Amino acid sequence: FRKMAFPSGKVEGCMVQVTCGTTTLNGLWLDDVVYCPRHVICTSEDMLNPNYEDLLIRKSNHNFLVQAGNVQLRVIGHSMQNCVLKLKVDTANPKTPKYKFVRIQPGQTFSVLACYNGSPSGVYQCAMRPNFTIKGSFLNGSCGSVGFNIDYDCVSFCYMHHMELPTGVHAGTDLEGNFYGPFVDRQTAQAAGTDTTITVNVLAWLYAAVINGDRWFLNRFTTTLNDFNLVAMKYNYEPLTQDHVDILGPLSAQTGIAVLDMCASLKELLQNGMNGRTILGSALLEDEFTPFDVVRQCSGVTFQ
Amino acid sequence: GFRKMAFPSGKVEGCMVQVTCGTTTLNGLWLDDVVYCPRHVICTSEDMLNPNYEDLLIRKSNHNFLVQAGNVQLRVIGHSMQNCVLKLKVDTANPKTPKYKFVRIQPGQTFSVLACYNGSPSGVYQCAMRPNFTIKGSFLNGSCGSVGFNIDYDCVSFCYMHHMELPTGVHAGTDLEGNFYGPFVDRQTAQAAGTDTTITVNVLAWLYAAVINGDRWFLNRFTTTLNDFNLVAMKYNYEPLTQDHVDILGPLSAQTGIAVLDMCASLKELLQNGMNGRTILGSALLEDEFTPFDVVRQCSGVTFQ
Ligand SMILES: *[C@H](O)[C@H](C[C@@H]1CCNC1=O)NC(=O)[C@H](CC(C)C)NC(=O)OCc1ccccc1
Ligand SMILES: *[C@H](O)[C@H](C[C@@H]1CCNC1=O)NC(=O)[C@H](CC(C)C)NC(=O)OCc1ccccc1
Repeated sequence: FRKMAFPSGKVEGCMVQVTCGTTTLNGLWLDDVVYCPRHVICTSEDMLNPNYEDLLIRKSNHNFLVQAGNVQLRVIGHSMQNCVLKLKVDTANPKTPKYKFVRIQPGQTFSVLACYNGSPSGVYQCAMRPNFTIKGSFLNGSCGSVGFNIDYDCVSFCYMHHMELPTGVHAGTDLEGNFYGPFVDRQTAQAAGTDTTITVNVLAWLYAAVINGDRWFLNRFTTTLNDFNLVAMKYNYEPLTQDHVDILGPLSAQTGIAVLDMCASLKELLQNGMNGRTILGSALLEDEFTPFDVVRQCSGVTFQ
Repeated sequence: GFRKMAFPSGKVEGCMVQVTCGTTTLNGLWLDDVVYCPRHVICTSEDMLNPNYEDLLIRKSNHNFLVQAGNVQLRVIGHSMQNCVLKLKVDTANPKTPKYKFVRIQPGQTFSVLACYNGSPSGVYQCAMRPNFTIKGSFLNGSCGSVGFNIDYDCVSFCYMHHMELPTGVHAGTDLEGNFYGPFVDRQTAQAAGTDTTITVNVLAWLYAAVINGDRWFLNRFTTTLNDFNLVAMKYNYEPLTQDHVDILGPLSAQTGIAVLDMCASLKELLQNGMNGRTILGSALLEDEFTPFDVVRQCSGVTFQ
């Protein structure tokens, strides 16, 4: 079972660079709008506590350099929405895919197209942690790189990159510019909350193990959802929501193992450990595969 | 903790097509006016058990090949076989053909795979060519003709085309000249690989990545000679470390201030003592599928912990 990213071509065709002065970051070009982090308008001095409303009133369309490679796109309008800048340009991107902007929950996975100077560098899969941070590679110049999922022909953009926290983890916004988590776009030390294990994804991975015939951990017990949630919290596992129970439905149906029976199996693994045994060849419980990821990787779903 | 990163797949996505012969469907790679695909597309279920490919191919005409680029049929106007790959000349040039090369990769090197089904891209992930010439991929029925590649500037270097799954669940395939990596054959028979070994230079690169990310518990004050390291490495079915490998670890050694032979002494202790339930970069196992180049790409401008 490997992390698999979505094919990145539909997103590569949307990446541009945005420059104010000597500050360059990435933007997302959809139709005739370029979306990017608003801190492109900040200088070194502005960054500790920028007054973004005051910095933006001093900017005109002609102050923004938007480039698709070396090709300039003329800016014909600008506005700020939360922590994102929207630059209207005079050219509709002919590579614009069918798309949506979505706000994801903790535990949801997405692909990141890491970009520098508007040029795609790499693609990887990551998970939104319960503390609203992501673990992955973002270097200087990576801001405005996006996270996404693809369903059939349609790109759901869920993340735009803004900052690195002291622990080396990353924080950003949805494409409406609202941060995930209690973070703000200013050059100040900010701490993430204590992270927890993504319970719904551990359950998905136990279902994946059962599908592949690795089922030694199936016990003969059940639990209520409330009793499970109170025990899970003692082991720094996220409580399950009704939505989590429902998204496990397909794997529960495929395996014939009721969700609350799998919860009872996980509770015994937390209380007793694995006693030297492995699951899918791992001594560690994996929490960055969603129920969708398990079905996707076992069933060979494509996109176009 | 430290993630595998694939190359952006768009330049390859624009080359993927579907190839069908009778009821056998797989993927092809469309470059200029040629579609490259695994030759076993010409086999029925029965043929795949023990195929005489020259005999099976002479019984085929251009019209027996259905090539589809999405909805659009590409007319086949010529065919030839090069080792285990079929080359279908079509009457249309692919406008999305990138600058490209065909390369044969060395064991220990990494590449990105674009897994495809019915000519449609499904997923992208990083693989290493193992010393036993298998890859640990994710490939289902219909995945054959999926390719592996690296990208340098604008240029796609295609190194792998997918053909089969071994009984152990690992994967085997060819270069784009149709020559298998490893002692495998394109027949529906159970095939074992040679006993695999661990890619030593890649483990060392990953331990450097761990140190750069502040994960340092495994460092020690032993050093070793290269020869004495290699004696222990070989005992544990690790590949020998060459002076060329020591040289390519130079930049990571400079970044961390840990001499390559000091990192070798750390790895020797990990092999002899195990990890004792501890993790490195959140892994319970020593990872050998990042090259020094792969690590340098992610660690370049990182501030030392
Ligand atoms: C945007 O490209 C950049 C991304 C950071 C830089 C290093 N890795 C990243 O993920 N964001 C910032 O520089 C950001 C700007 C503020 C106005 C939000 N500040 C930030 O992340 O500060 C922490 C930091 C900066 C530079 C190097 C290491 C950490
Ligand atoms: C091409 O789409 C397909 C890919 C396989 C299917 C499952 N996962 C994969 O990677 N290749 C084959 O089906 C291949 C065709 C031969 C004519 C090369 N057969 C195959 O891999 O068989 C392996 C095997 C045969 C007999 C016993 C045990 C394993």
